[PDB]
Amino acid sequence: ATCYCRTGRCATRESLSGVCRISGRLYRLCCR
Repeated sequence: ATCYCRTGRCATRESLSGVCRISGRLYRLCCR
């Protein structure tokens, strides 16, 4: 799977797969 740590929501073709953590804040991990 190929993934992005996103600032907003996942793209429609991506699925939320986890969270990314940056400086103690959570972001969506979105994968395809």
